[PDB]
Amino acid sequence: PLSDIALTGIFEISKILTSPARLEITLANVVNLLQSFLQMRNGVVSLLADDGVPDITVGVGWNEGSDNRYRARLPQKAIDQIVATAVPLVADNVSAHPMFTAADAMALGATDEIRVSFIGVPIRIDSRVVGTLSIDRVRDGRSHFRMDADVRFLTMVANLIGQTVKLHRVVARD
Amino acid sequence: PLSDIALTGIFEISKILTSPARLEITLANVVNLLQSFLQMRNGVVSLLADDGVPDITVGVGWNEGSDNRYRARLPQKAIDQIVATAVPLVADNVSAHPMFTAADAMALGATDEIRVSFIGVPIRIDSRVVGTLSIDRVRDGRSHFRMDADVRFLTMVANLIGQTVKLHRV
Repeated sequence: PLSDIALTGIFEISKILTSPARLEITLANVVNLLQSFLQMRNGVVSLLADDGVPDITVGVGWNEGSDNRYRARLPQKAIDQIVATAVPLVADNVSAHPMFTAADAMALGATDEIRVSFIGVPIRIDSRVVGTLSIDRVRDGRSHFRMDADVRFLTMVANLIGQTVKLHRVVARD
Repeated sequence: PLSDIALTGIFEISKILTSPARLEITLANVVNLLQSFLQMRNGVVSLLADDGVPDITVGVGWNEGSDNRYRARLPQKAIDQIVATAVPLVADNVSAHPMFTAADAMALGATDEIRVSFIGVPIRIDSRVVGTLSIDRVRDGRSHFRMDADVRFLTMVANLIGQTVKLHRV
């Protein structure tokens, strides 16, 4: 059952967020889990300073100082929309979508032959949007992953990540 | 269908935990949801200060100042066990569980006819148990499978509560 696997995934994610470790290590383990467990590929936690300048960017396999490698994979128009609107964004086919340039689709693995869907949700801290959590899926003869379920699940993960981020920011700032 | 309901519950719990509010208001909304939505009844959050102080106790239907009434319901020895052990305590039958006095069992509603199950779970912050999350009910014949699933669910909720509590304390 997809719900059984998703219940185990959020159970494991809850453990990860409570384990004391460097924020980037926590966020890395989370998106690693979204991929290996729920087949959500290229999961990226993008965090921004208050002036919209990148703070940290971490995706699957993050090592120290690799932030740019993951930021070079984000479709900035779509991410800008999510940040500016505080509403999730979905594209069934990023190769044929207004908010995705030719470069956006290439970076996300999309071609004229391979249909790639994008799903991004906002990360919020006290009504302010501080970043994005985004994934993509390749539409082949995989399971029938409903985009609305992904949006719900990622919105839940984003909420918890925002608390983890506020925790780290409150700590460092004192 | 079991996991769908739980998924919705943890989804809603996540929004409650991340909505700005009084700490006590947050914890009361969580246990209110656990009871009304997931039928995990009589939920109590008890947080210890570093000297072991009770410091905050909030259960279903909490009103300002009512902490001591919820703590009166909790079997302190079992709480002592969970804190030192960082492991769930499942008291399938509190009248026969060795960590429960007769007074502890009766306070949970146990009688010579009625019987009561108790499940307690550690709330950890930085490898240290700062409190417990517990539920209780009239005993039923749940499968060991769903008993474990309920324990897994409350462990998850307690993990997230700990993150919320640490945030409030800093």
